[PDB]
Amino acid sequence: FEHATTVPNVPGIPYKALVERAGYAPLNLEITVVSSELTPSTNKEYVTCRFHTVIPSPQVKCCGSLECKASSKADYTCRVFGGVYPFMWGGAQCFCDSENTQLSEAYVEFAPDCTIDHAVALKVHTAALKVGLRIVYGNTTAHLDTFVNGVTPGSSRDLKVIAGPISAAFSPFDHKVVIRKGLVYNYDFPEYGAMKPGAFGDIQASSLDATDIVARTDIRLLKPSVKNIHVPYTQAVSGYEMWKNNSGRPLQETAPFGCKIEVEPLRASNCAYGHIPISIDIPDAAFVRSSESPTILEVSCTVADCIYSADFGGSLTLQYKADREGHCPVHSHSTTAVLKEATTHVTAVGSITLHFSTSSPQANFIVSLCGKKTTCNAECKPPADHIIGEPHKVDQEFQAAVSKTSWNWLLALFGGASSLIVVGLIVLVCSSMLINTRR
Amino acid sequence: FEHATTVPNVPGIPYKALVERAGYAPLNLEITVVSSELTPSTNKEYVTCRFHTVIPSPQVKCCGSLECKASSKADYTCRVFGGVYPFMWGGAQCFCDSENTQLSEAYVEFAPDCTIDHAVALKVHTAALKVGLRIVYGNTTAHLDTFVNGVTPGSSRDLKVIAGPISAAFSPFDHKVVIRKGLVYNYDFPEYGAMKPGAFGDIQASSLDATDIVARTDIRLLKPSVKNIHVPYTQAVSGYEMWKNNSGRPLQETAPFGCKIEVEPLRASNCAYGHIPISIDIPDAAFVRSSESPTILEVSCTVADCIYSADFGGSLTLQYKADREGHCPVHSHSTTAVLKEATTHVTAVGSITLHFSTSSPQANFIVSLCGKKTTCNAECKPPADHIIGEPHKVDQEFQAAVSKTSWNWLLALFGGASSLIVVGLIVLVCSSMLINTRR
Repeated sequence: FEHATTVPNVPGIPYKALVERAGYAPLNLEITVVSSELTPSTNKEYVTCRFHTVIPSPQVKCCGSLECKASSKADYTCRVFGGVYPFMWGGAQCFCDSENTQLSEAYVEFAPDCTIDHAVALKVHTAALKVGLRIVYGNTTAHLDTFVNGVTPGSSRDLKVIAGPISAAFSPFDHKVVIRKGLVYNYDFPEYGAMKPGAFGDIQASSLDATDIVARTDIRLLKPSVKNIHVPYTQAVSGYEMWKNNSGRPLQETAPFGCKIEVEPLRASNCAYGHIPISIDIPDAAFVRSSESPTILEVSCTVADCIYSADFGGSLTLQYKADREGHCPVHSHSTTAVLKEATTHVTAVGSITLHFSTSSPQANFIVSLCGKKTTCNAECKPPADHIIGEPHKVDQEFQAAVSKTSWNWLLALFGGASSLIVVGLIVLVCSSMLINTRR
Repeated sequence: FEHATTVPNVPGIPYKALVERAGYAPLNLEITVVSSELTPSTNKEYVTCRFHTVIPSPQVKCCGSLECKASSKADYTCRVFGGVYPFMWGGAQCFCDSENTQLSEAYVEFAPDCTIDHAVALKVHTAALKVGLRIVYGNTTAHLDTFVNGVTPGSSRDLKVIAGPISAAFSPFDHKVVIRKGLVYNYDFPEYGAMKPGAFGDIQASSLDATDIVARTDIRLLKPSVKNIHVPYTQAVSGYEMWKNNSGRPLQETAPFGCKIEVEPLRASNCAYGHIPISIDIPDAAFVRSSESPTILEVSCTVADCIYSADFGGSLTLQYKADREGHCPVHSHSTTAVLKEATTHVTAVGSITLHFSTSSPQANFIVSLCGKKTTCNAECKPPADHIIGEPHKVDQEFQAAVSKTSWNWLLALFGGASSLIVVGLIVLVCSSMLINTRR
């Protein structure tokens, strides 16, 4: 027996329904989204960190001239200079006071601490959502994990669920993302090779230990001007440090819908948004024919004081008459009302006091006990507290979120004009008929 | 000096240009797209192959009763059967022949030969283009590799080149791709977790050695019937084999724009489409002032036989008066005319022969030597040859391929009607004014 529902994607708030096969007693179905993770398609473009400016030892051709070569090292920089006459510790390091050429060499690698203190740049795309569902049917509770796409199934030994597609698509990650020590940033970074010095991504590599590092740190060497041997140079400030200082807030503190961003893999857990359609094929063993579950001759509903709120602040009483003692299920078929209890014991004749929550100023909702209906009508006052630490269990509508007194007043003041214009048109028609007759 | 051109993205076809500085001699430039590599970004969804349906040894409880426990093997299936009374070689493996419960167990794994024969399912994203350029200016040539984005530069020791973006983006790969032994198929595959028996990716895993193998091959155990111990079962055919039989031709033989699809990493090489805007900052040392190179006094063009073929099927002669011997550059300033040679030794008095290719039936193109221009007008015959194994070096322009005779006849036929209607309007006005005067 396939039952199709639209469970709101809100973790921790159970969604209750009643499945009613024609020749069999109704059964209760509680579906709770215990966990839900949305994980995007991810691919590392590169990593980056604070460059270690490695400067090889200078070489001097004492009475000749060197030529600077080329290499594939990250940001290879090399320059040649004329007479230097270097000193080391004695008071001389080359004769030929003229024609004393010198070579200055420099480049950049990853610093030793970059193995952990590094950023990883990523490009993301459409994200599929995976939902963990606890489903209770009749007297059997099952746990499942499934992909919400409408094709990917899940099964628990007799249970058979197909979930999806998600009603509304949403990913808290922009097309380009950065990850640093678990902190996720929605940053736009330079593309692979589109490296700008002095900014994030001044150096890039596909791995920490990779030797094909590409670096561009804007390094310019200077002519040595001091007697002692040394290689002067200036260089753009580490763009990684600049981005670290101006990193802003991570996406953990900015993702909407209260989705907890976690890493390894990058994902958003408990992202409450929209609704998911779920089709469940309940096993035939659970259902029982109507001749066994005690049908109730009649039911009457009396609603006590109620306040429309998030908590189960409303109450009612059902006076029932039945033919046998059983375990009847109770449901609310209205969209703006939910019940704390889904299965209650029933006697031959008696009363059951039950609790419920709503969101409308007036409760005009149909309760159902073992399939028998009763339209509970009441009038709920606004709540006392302003702020609750519990989420709302029912959405706020328009066709029902207007008080009956206000509805009556609005209808009266809007129908007064309609009656007036009808009377005016009647008077005009009567005047026309009179003038036609008496012409 | 920064000079900007729009080089056609056609590897192997040189593009000739002339940098014409205001106060310096013009200098020749030739740009050749030696190689191009359109490489997308890939993420391994999973790997699939021919599954080996391993059936563990059945276990029989003598005449007790077993129970099927849940496991995590790929498409794990377990069943319990009643009285069996198995036979091996003495024909009695169990006492108390009735109520002789047997357990049947089966699951799937990767076949031993899957380490080579296996299909990797990939999702491809926006693809970046990288081009290798050989640029020769004047006498000096250079090789470089650049990313076509309009931001990433190429640097060759004096040369600063900015390439891109592509005029019209193109990626031969669809959203989803499958790679098998180097063969690429743009075949969409079921997402992770969405196994379908008898179809591609019925068995999935993150790696060949990964233990989290997930499969849905629709395997069902059957009750044993023969006396001898054996577990029967039925199972859908390997969907990997079905896809292999119905794989279709690979993307290597159907990728448009004629490029080689390569793997490790996935990419498309030498794919001709669109144009690349390239800006080259030519070093100022290359140029030489016009007072050094000889400037000719008068140059005239006598066009020899010309054929608008796909090759250099045209010749001409330039007679020149000059002041000194030199190495003058030569260029064609029309978009439907290219020249075999870009420079030539020039004497004081004489003439030089030159070769050229065009595509219009007419030649109306401006040649230029050491800067100064000269129009060449000619009529070219259709090519005698029907087919060549050489690409067209230029593109026929919009309505520039219309011959002089065609132009004359069409203009005469339209101007006849135009002059006729003008004459008719003039006659109508004349008659109207004549009547008004004589009214």
